[PDB]
Amino acid sequence: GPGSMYGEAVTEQLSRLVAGFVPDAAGSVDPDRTLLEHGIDSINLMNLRFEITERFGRTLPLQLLSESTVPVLAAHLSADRAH
Ligand SMILES: *P(=O)(O)OCC(C)(C)[C@@H](O)C(=O)NCCC(=O)NCCS
Repeated sequence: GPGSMYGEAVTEQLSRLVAGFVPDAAGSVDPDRTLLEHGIDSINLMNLRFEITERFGRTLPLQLLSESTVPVLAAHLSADRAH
């Protein structure tokens, strides 16, 4: 009808989080590359895993985190509604 509500996106919330864990001179994460392509070491993948646990109530293995991109990880987190 005349009223509408757009809502927030999980891909943005994980994107701006992962942009805080890239160890290279990169200023932001590229969505078409993996966390292993950004070169994120196990310590920072475990810090990302803990932040995702606190923010979404979800936990994922380092073997998935290294092989996955930002949209692929966001699709696993977005598998149930929270709003
Ligand atoms: P990364 O997985 O290369 O780990 C580097 C480390 C400095 C944290 C090192 O102490 C280590 O090998 N820890 C064990 C990491 C682990 O068990 N990961 C889960 C399987 S990918």
